[PDB]
Amino acid sequence: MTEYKLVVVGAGGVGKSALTIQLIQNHFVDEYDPSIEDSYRKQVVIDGETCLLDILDTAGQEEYSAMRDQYMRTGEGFLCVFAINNTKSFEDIHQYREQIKRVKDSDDVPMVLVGNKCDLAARTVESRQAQDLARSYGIPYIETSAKTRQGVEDAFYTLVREIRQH
Ligand SMILES: Nc1nc2c(ncn2[C@@H]2O[C@H](COP(=O)(O)OP(=O)(O)NP(=O)(O)O)[C@@H](O)[C@H]2O)c(=O)[nH]1
Ligand SMILES: O=[N+]([O-])c1ccc(NNC(=S)Nc2ccc(F)cc2)c([N+](=O)[O-])c1
Ligand SMILES: [Mg+2]
Repeated sequence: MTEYKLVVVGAGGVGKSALTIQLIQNHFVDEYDPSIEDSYRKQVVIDGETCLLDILDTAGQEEYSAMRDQYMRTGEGFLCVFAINNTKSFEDIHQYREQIKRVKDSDDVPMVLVGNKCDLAARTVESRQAQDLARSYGIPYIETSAKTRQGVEDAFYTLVREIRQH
């Protein structure tokens, strides 16, 4: 078993927290203990190798950059999740990556680009806009929904495959 520190990033209101709990308990965030590190570690078997999946969910808002620089250096990979319905979130995914490359000191880092909010009926950033961006970064692009719960784990599982290969 290996400790996999998956750094979940998005913007603050994309649904990263909701998508996280899904891979943990597979339930919609109804009751939790805030004012602390919303991280959850689960044991799974990926690539024929049982390992731990420590999912760290930082705070999208509030001042705490000092915490970020630490999470990037403590995490083995980063997950970029944004809501297609929110064109603003799509922008954060760009500046967010700039931080990973800096801390990691490399343009090619193990990460994944997931598109939360796929069940909604008001998509602003079509998958094409996200695909052209992810494909340009050399990372995979997956779509999930924290509400309907579609391919939620499929997105996370991608991270493990990224780190393993990178
Ligand atoms: N319809 C839909 N709603 C979502 C999805 N993901 C998150 N939401 C909801 O949209 C709202 C986002 O709230 P926001 O403050 O941005 O997230 P937060 O800071 O974690 N607070 P909360 O835990 O309530 O989300 C919440 O009700 C959240 O549960 C999604 O994929 N689809
Ligand atoms: O940059 N900071 O302000 C800062 C950095 C690190 C730490 N603690 N050290 C660590 S390893 N914290 C930590 C480490 C791993 C996690 F998943 C969550 C938190 C702390 N801290 O207050 O314990 C603060
Ligand atoms: Mg939440």
